[PDB]
Order: sequence, then C-alpha cells, then structure tokens
Amino acid sequence: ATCWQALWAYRSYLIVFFVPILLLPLPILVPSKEAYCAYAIILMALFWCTEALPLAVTALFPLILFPMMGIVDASEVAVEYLKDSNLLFFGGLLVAIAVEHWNLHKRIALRVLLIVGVRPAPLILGFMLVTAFLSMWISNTATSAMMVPIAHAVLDQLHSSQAKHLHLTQCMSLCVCYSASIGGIATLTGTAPNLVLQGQINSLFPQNGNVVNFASWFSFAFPTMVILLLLAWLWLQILFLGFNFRKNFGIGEKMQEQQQAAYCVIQTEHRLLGPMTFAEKAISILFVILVLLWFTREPGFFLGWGNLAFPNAKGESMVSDGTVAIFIGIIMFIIPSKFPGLTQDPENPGKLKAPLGLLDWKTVNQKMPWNIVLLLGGGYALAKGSERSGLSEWLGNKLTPLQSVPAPAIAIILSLLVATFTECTSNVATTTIFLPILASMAQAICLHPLYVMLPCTLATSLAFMLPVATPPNAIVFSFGDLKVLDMARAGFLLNIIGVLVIALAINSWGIPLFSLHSFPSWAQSNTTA
Amino acid sequence: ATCWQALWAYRSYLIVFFVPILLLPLPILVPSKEAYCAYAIILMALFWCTEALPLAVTALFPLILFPMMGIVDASEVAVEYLKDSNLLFFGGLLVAIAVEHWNLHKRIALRVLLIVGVRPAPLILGFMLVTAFLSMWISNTATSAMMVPIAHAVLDQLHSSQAKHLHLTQCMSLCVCYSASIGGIATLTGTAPNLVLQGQINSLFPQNGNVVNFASWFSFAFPTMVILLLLAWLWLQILFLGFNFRKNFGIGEKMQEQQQAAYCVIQTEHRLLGPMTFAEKAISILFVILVLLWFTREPGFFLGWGNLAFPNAKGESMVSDGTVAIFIGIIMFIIPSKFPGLTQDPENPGKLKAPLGLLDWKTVNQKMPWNIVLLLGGGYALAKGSERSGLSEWLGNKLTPLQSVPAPAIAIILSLLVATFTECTSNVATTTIFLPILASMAQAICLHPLYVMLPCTLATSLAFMLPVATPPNAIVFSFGDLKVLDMARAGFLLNIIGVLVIALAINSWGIPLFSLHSFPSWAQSNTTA
Ligand SMILES: CCCCCCCCCCCCCCCCCC(=O)OC[C@H](COP(=O)(O)O)OC(=O)CCCCCCCCCCCCCCCCC
Ligand SMILES: CCCCCCCCCCCCCCCCCC(=O)OC[C@H](COP(=O)(O)O)OC(=O)CCCCCCCCCCCCCCCCC
Ligand SMILES: CC(C)CCC[C@@H](C)[C@H]1CC[C@H]2[C@@H]3CC=C4C[C@@H](OC(=O)CCC(=O)O)CC[C@]4(C)[C@H]3CC[C@]12C
Ligand SMILES: CC(C)CCC[C@@H](C)[C@H]1CC[C@H]2[C@@H]3CC=C4C[C@@H](OC(=O)CCC(=O)O)CC[C@]4(C)[C@H]3CC[C@]12C
Ligand code: NA
Ligand code: NA
Repeated sequence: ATCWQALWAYRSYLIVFFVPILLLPLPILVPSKEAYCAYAIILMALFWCTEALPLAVTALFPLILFPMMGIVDASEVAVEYLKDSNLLFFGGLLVAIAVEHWNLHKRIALRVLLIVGVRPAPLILGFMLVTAFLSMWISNTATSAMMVPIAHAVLDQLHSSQAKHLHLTQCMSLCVCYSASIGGIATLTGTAPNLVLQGQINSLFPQNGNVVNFASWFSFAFPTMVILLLLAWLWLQILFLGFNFRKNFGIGEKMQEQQQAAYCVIQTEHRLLGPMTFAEKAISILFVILVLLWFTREPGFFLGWGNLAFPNAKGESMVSDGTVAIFIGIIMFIIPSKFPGLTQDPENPGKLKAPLGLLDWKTVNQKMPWNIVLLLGGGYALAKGSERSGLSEWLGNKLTPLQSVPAPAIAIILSLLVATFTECTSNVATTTIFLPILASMAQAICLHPLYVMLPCTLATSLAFMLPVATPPNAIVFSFGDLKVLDMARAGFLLNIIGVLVIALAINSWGIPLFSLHSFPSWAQSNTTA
Repeated sequence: ATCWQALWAYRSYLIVFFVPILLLPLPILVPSKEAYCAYAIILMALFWCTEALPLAVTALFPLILFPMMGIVDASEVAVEYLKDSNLLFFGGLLVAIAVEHWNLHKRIALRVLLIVGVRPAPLILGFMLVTAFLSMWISNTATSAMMVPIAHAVLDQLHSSQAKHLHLTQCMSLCVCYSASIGGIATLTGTAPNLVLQGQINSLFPQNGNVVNFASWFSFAFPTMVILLLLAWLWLQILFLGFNFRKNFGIGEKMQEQQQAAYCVIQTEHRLLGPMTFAEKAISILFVILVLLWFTREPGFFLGWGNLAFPNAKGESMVSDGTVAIFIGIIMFIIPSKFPGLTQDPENPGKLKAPLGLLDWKTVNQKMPWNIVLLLGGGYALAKGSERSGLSEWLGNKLTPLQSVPAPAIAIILSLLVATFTECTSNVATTTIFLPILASMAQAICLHPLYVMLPCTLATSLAFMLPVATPPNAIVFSFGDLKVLDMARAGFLLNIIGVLVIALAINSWGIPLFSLHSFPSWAQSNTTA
C-alpha cells in the first residue's frame, strides 16, 4: 500500500530514469544520424508531455545530445538559441511588463469587459476574431506577444468581479494561440510558407502565368480560414466548457441575473479608476505607435518604410519586427515616469532625485519569462539538428511511393504526414524541401501541381500539438497556468479537422479557380509524353 | 540654486539625450561603414562608463544600430547573443546557485578563512595565485565562473565576522577578474591567441623548425606572468586600500588583537555547523567531478577524452567546456535533495510527496544573473560588427607606416595600440588579422619576426578596461557591487604596466632563447635581398 504510494510519489524520477533506457533500441539497432535525431525528438516530446522536468530544462537537451552523438558540434548548436523571433518575443514582453506595472492593463481589461460583456463563449469568439484579423497583416509572433497578456488581464478581472476559473483560463489561452496561427494562412504575405510556395512555383515552372498571386490566394484561403476558425471555437468550447451551450452563452434565469451583478461590479471598478496618469498616457501612445510601425514595415502588397529606408541589395528590409520591438522597449527606459517627479534624497539630504523610467531593470528581471526564451531557442536547435542530420530529407523521400493511390486520398495522407512532421521540425525548411519532390511526383502521374503543393503549403501552418512548432505555441506558457498535455489533447483533434477542411477546399471551389482538372501546358516536360 | 540641483538630479537623462548628438559629426563628416561601427563603439563605451542606462540595456544597442546603419541585417546580428562561452557562464552559475542554496558556500568560506586567516592583502594574494594557477590549464571563462562566487562568499563571511567593506569587496572582485586573464598567457594552450600564433608561424614561414613549442613558450611567458601578477597585486592594493602596507598586512597592536576576535568568531561559526547533509555531499562530489572533467577534456599537450570520444574530421573535440557545464547543471535537477524525503501531501491528504531536486526552476529564476548573459552577448555582437564593417582591417593597415621607427619603440607602440584595439573588439579575430601584416612589415625592414609577433600575441590578452573584451571582465558584474568606472580606473594603468613588462621580457631573456638578433634563414623571401 505505502510501497505503491512511494512509487507514485516518485513518478517523475522514474520517468526521467526509464524513458531514455526504453528508447535505446532505436539508436542501437539502427546506427544512423537520422535515428539519433529522431531519438532526441521523441525523448524531448515525452519529457515535455509528462512534465517530468521543467520546460526550460528539457529545452537545453540539444546542447548535450547533438555534439556527443555527432550531429553538430557545440559552437554550432549554441548559436540557435537566440534568433530574431525570440528577440521579438523579448521586446514585446518588455512593453507588456510596462503596461502591467503602471496599471494600464486593468483599465484596458475593464473597457473590454464593459464593451463585450460577461458571457464566456462570445468573449472567447471576440478574442479569436480579433487575433485572426491581426495575424492576416502582421507577424504571428507579434500578434501572439501582444494578445496573450491582454487576455490574461481580462481573465483576471473577470474572475475577481465574480467574487470554472481554470478551465475558462485554459480555453482562452489556447484560443488566442490557435487563432494567431490560423489567421496567418488567409493572405499571401501572412506567413512565410506562402511566399515560399509562390517562389517555388515561379522557379520550378516558369511561364506559369503568375497563377498564384494575391487575389487568387485570398479567394482560395479566406473561406478555409473562416470555416477552420469557427470549428476551432466550437471544439475548444466543447472540450473545456461543457456540452451545454446554454450556460456557455449565459442564457436563462439563475444565469441572466448573476451576470448583472458582475457587470455592475465591473462598472463600479471602472468608475473607481481616476483620470489617466502621465505614465499611462505615454505607454498608450508608444503602444499605438508600435502597432502602426508593425503594419507598415514590409506589407508585401505595397512598399513599406523598411523597403524605402534600410534596403539590402535585393530591396528587402534589413530591419525586422523584432528591431522595432527592441527599439520601443529601449525607449521606455529613458522616458521619465512622472515629469516634475523630484523626490528629496533620503540618503543624501541636500540633493534631489530624478524619477525612475517607465521601465527599470529589477522589474524587468522579476517579471520576464526567461524560461520561454529558452523554450523557443530549444525548438530552433531541434529544427536545425533535424535539417543537418538528414532526417527531413529522409521524411521527404517517403512521399514518392505515394503514387499508387487515387488522387483525393494522396492529398489527405500528405496533409496528415506534413502536419505531423511539422510538429517536430520547423515549417519553412520543410516547405523548401518537400515541394520539388511533390512537383516531380505529380508530373510523373499526370496530375496537376497545386493539387499536391497547395495542401502541403497549407498543412505546415496548421500544427497544434507541441510548443516546438510555431512560436505562438510556446508563448502561451508565459503565465504558467497551462500544461503541455492540455495543448496536446486539444491539438490532436484540431490537426485532423484542419486536414478535412483543406480537403473540402481543394475538392470544392479550388478546382474552378485554379483549373485543377486539366494538367496545364506549363507543367509539361520531356519526361511526361 | 535649485535650478542646478534639478539639472544635477536629471544627469542620466541629459547624458542619454546629448551624448549621441555630440558624436554625430563622425558619421556625418566621414560617410563610411567603419565610421558607423566606431560611432556604435564609442557610444556604448560612454553609456557603460557613465551608467546612464542599465548594463544589459546598453548591451542591446547593436540590435538596433547595426541593421539601420547598414552594417549587417537583423537576423545576422541576433545570432551573436548566445555563443558557447555565454552558455558556459550559464552552466557554471547553475552550479553556484546550487552551492549557495544548500549552505555549502558558508562551509567553504569558513574553511578558507580558517586556513588562510584574516589579513586583507595576503588573502587577496592567495586568491590571485589560485586563480592564475587554474587558468593555466582550463578556460579563462570557467575559472572566472567558479572563482567569483567563492570570493563573494568569503567576503560576506569576513564582513559578518567583524560585526573598508566596499573597497575590499571591489579589490577582491577585480583581483580575481584580472588573475583569470593574466594566468592564461603562461602556457601555449592557456588561451586561444597563443595557438593562433603557433598556427600562423607554421603557415607563413614553413621550415621554421617548430621554433614556437610548449617548452619555448613556457620559458618565455611564465616569468612575464609572475612579474605581471605581482605588479597587479601591488597596484590594486595601493588603489583600493591605502598606502600604508601595515594595516594592509594587519601588523601591529590595535590590529593584531582585533583580528584574534574575528578569528575566534570564525571558529565559533564553523563549529556551529553540524555534519554535512545529503545535499552538501552530492553537490561536493558533482563539483569535484566537473573540475576534473574540465582538466582532461582537451589539454593540448596530451590527448584528452574529448579527442578520443567525440572527435570531428580533424581530431578536435565536438564537446566543449560549456557542454560539460550544462550536463552537470541538468543532472542537478534530477537528483533528489533528500533521499527518504517523503512529505505528507497537504493539498491531497492521502498521498505522499517526493522531495525537490538540488535545483528547482523558481530558485534558478530568482538567482540567475540574466543581465550578464545579455552583456556577454552584446560584446560578441559588437565584435562581429567590427569585423564585418572593415574596421579591424582599417586598424590593421595603420601599423604599416610604423616602419620608420627604431625597433624597441615599434614593439612598445604596437603593444599599446593592440591592447587599446582589443578593448573594443575581440581578440582571436585581431590576432588572425594583424599577424600577416606584421610579418610582412618585419620582412621589409630586415627585422626578425616574433620581435613584433610575440608582443602582438601577448598584448591581446592583457586588456583590462571594459566588459566587452575578455568574458571574465563581464563576469565580475554578477553580484552588482562594482561599477564600470572602478574597472576602467584600475585597468587603465594595468594596461601600461603590461606593455612595459612585455617590453622587458622581449628585450631580456627573449633575445637568447629565440635568437632575436639574427634575421634567420627561414624568413627570407625573394623580396628581401
Ligand atoms: C470583435 C469583438 C472583439 C472583442 C474584443 C477582444 C479584443 C480586445 C483587444 C483590445 C486591444 C487594446 C489595444 C491597446 C489600446 C491602448 C490605448 C488605451 O489603453 O487607451 C485607453 C483606453 C480607454 O480607457 P478609458 O479612458 O479609461 O476608457 O483603453 C482601452 O483599452 C481602449 C478602449 C478599448 C477598446 C476595445 C475594442 C474592442 C474591439 C471591438 C469590439 C467590437 C464589439 C462588437 C459588439 C459591440 C456591441 C456594442
Ligand atoms: C595559495 C593560497 C590559496 C588560498 C585560498 C584561496 C582559494 C580558495 C579556493 C577554494 C576552492 C574550493 C573548491 C570546492 C571544494 C568542494 C569540496 C567541499 O566543499 O568539501 C567540504 C570541505 C570541508 O568542509 P568541512 O568538512 O566542514 O571542513 O570544504 C571545503 O571548502 C574544502 C576545504 C577547503 C580548501 C581550501 C584550500 C585552499 C588552497 C590552499 C591554501 C594554501 C595556504 C598556504 C598557507 C598555509 C598555512 C597553514
Ligand atoms: C539527462 C542527462 C543525464 C543525459 C541522459 C542520458 C541520455 C539521454 C543520453 C546522454 C548521452 C547519450 C549517448 C551519447 C553517445 C552515444 C554513442 C552513440 O554511438 C554510436 O552508435 C556512434 C557510432 C559511430 O560514431 O561510429 C550511440 C548513442 C549514445 C549511446 C547516446 C545515447 C543516449 C545518451 C545516453
Ligand atoms: C536610444 C534610441 C532611442 C536610439 C538613439 C538614437 C541614436 C543613438 C541612433 C539611432 C538611429 C541612428 C541613425 C540611423 C541611421 C542613420 C542614417 C545614416 O545615413 C547615412 O549616412 C547612410 C548613407 C547611405 O547609405 O548612402 C547615418 C547615421 C544615422 C543618422 C544614425 C545616427 C545615430 C542614430 C540617430
Ligand atoms: Na501573420
Ligand atoms: Na585559460
């Protein structure tokens, strides 16, 4: 009896000791570098899902596993842990720390609740719609980095105004996370695999006639985005709240009048705030300026300030979104938090004292999620180890004996495999590798390309199970009120739903506007006929 | 009156606003990329010395300055902020956090004080000798990362046993910092520019006869190290303590018997500790194993375990010192801090609870100096911007019209310039660039190489003014009780002392054992005669 409670109390130590031993037949029986990288991937996924170690400690495992298995040496694996996206997260969290420190987050959360109201499922739908609209035009990482702290502030105000809590918290966190990545598929400039697909079409089949452009991508990918967003909202609401759809929408007495009480509490808390202080006004202006600079830097469909000022030899911007975030975060240290804020010096009773800035270093040190910086870096290191061991090439060359399958099932199997492989590795390198293989495979069996290239492009964006794929999937672990098992349990079904929605969009309304029953003349080579 | 105290209270804001404006004639009047990188260097040095901003905030300035001046784009400047040396610092600080959390640091500090005694100048000399002996054989960063927390613990125990304090603290911090870099010059494998010099001699002048080897480097560079260490001890003791040399050595009554009181207090505090706990024994064993693995990984003069296991195609180690540090730090999370430590669960009154590890994440998050990680990264970014703008090449090509100078003054001017340029940039890239220029310059004027190549190699190691050069110079800012102006004030004279000691060693006992009055036959080309 107690000898089983001793083993159940020690379960993390038993997992950490026994899971690496049980996977040893994969590197022992198959002596290859692809097998070693697969060992590292499966081990890190199991350690993240069981939470046997902290997240940031599991994230440091490529630093010891990749040099001593021979994939890549220590100096080359160490420069993967701070890229530009990781710095964009750091810079956005500086602004969020400043917003919370001067009580602007309470004012924003109370205005949001006074506009939308206190009803769980419509409030979640409103956050999902705003996040998806923002990630059509700016980066997915920046959208996540400004939308996650706002949703956390709104949830805290809603839970204090009514005095379940944890399940509504998990639902709103995952809804913002998934909306930031779902909304990026709708525009051609919304996420990087879309531009990789346009470049590979123009490179592999010249004289295609610019068949993939802004309007033809929007006409195909906007209804897919809207259908997938509504299905994601419905499934997350079912999984975390009940099957009721009546207390979810707050309908009926014993719900209608216990919401007027919380709404009156919210009105009282909003009235109890005074006028805006100097720090709140300065941070509001800087926040608006940061979002406006993110819209106009490199919009893709017209020419931004990052193309006019600061171009490279190809006309692209040398300045990125992380640069603008670090710029605003640095400016916050040099602006005084109160302008005639001259305090008499207590340890020097003849001098005055200047006020602190909108940010000081000890607040930033206490409030920054350093473990998420390490988690994002560990994901990047896993992806580079996957592309340097030859595992991505080995997984790409498995899609070639998929030829002996009828055509609507080829795309479904392909989308399943591409979403699953993207859960381990990156998504831009997979789109770089997989598209020539698929283009040759479709040229072999007299099938139109973009019948297999479009589902492969759309499937790299819809991966929802692990924090290693797509930096939004890491950013929701910042406030520490969500487990990885919640994300995997919600994301496993959402991958399958995304696969089915892609199949509906490619077998209906994708066939007319791309002429997918034709085998066009710009795809003919000397091998076809 | 008060209108001057308002301006004096606001002096950091005035510095931050006015220093970038006053330096604008350098990029405006000289429109070049070398001038832009020099602007960034001078601006960051002024912001660090005035402490107008926090150290880690000034360290983030290459991320905004280098893409928007056109030196290097955002994605390439962002991957400079986490290299292997920065990770070695992180991994060593994990072990130091574990040592302090379980009160092993108090036991170590009390044993050190019971052995050495309570006398300031001999205790400082003992720390300097141990640090210099350790950095002859292992990395300078690892030596600094384990010696700085121990010295801090010893200073805290000494100041509590006597109840000035701050000046003795600054003296011991700078002494450990400077000893870690001074001791690395004595062996051929002690620091990386020495091996760069041996490789460049073997590459530029083949059939030299292996004139630079282990024994001939040790015979030249060991007395230089000992003389420079004694002069550094004397100068730091003069600058931070008094000119007395009698209260510094604790000699004479009113000092002799107020030290027996503190020594008896130290004996009482050591006796009041009990036996060692389980956590203290586990951390002591892991600390000894980590130091023994650092000695034997790649010793240079024999074959280590990193050459036998884990070699690359050239036989070098794919595993580094940072890998071993991260390995030990990861192991500390999985070892229980008490073995039958089964606590009855308070929030679940039918189950037990396993103990926490030797490290948990919230302790690491509260205690890690994240700002020093950012400071080391900002230094690496400054160095890469210096080598990509062409500023290092431009500073190298200035040493060529030094030909019209008598020979003992060429080496002195050269060592001054090389130490000053190393204060801004790195030291391995400067040794890579400057040695062919100096070798051709010495072939032009019938002068022996290694009369100019040896002072250039030795001068890149002795730079003591800024945290950007040599990662030990950043690691002493971890405990926040030292300003950059203290380091600059102490290091400015120590650079000149190092230059004079190098001149003494190259004009005495370097002339016999390298035959520096000969112009040998392996340096002749078709241009000489
Ligand atoms: C589509 C539904 C969306 C529901 C809302 C979910 C997303 C909310 C995102 C909020 C983003 C805030 C950005 C930061 C603003 C900085 C400026 C600032 O703080 O100034 C002080 C400002 C005013 O403070 P005050 O002076 O104390 O009132 O605070 C604010 O937070 C700005 C005002 C709130 C804006 C909410 C907009 C919501 C989106 C549209 C909702 C449409 C609902 C449709 C149904 C309506 C029925 C009537
Ligand atoms: C040359 C002068 C050097 C002066 C000392 C400055 C540098 C001190 C570095 C200390 C490094 C400690 C490494 C970590 C040890 C882990 C093991 C551990 O904690 O085990 C428990 C161990 C014993 O604890 P206990 O059981 O409570 O006594 O604690 C220790 O800290 C180890 C014992 C102290 C070692 C000090 C050695 C100092 C270097 C040689 C000094 C020579 C002085 C010449 C004049 C002598 C006059 C009589
Ligand atoms: C949490 C910390 C304590 C690490 C936990 C241990 C395991 C997760 C790792 C660390 C070291 C790894 C080993 C490092 C090196 C090797 C040798 C490697 O040997 C080969 O087959 C290479 C053959 C060749 O190079 O010719 C096989 C995998 C293995 C055993 C690895 C298996 C997985 C190990 C034991
Ligand atoms: C602390 C934060 C608010 C930054 C503080 C401002 C300055 C430290 C920096 C930031 C932007 C910098 C500018 C960025 C770009 C340029 C354009 C650059 O233009 C050229 O001469 C390039 C000519 C060419 O490319 O042909 C000259 C330097 C300058 C003014 C830089 C001068 C120094 C500035 C003003
Ligand atoms: Na986007
Ligand atoms: Na060394």
